[PDB]
Amino acid sequence: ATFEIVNRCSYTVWAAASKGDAALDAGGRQLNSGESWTINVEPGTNGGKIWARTDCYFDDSGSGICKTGDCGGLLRCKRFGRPPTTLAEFSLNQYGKDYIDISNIKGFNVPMDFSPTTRGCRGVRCAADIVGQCPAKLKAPGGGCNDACTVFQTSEYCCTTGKCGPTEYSRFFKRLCPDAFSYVLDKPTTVTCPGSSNYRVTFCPTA
Repeated sequence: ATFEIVNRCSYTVWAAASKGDAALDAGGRQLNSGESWTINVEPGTNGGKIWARTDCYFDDSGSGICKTGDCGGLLRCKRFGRPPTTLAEFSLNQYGKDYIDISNIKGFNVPMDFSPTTRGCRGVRCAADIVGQCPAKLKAPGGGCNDACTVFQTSEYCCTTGKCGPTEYSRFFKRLCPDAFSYVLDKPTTVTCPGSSNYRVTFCPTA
């Protein structure tokens, strides 16, 4: 399956793609403002994620650091990135269907639209200004807006015991972006698409 990753932001981002234990495609690449990078993700990929990273520096071997989303200092991500990171999430060819969603469970750094480019389902979007409206105690000095599990490390925010409810913090994400997961046990906003669909992830989809 192809995912075209498009940076509509006015700033550079470094796209990253991983299923947690491996890169997807090259795993990572710089996208200047306006650039598009098309990756191929193997069918049957379960638990895939794509995200943006900001204010990165990499040396000639592709080692360095990003202020949001850093995946162990690599340009070419093989693991998930350091919060805060708005997440495009997908599981492909799961008993004949694709599942896609956006999640704010690991915080928010960059607005995002995640849409199929092929027929038979709708896209999801979290493009509100969550960084600018971020509650004081969630603001990441590094840039972006942390989820409350990252900041406070409690069973309630992290949903460790599997029994959590919504919180003042999760309700901020859900209000800014009703169509993204705001906490682990949020009512799902996962979209079911045809097996083997193709996709576009757009950073900063709106003005």
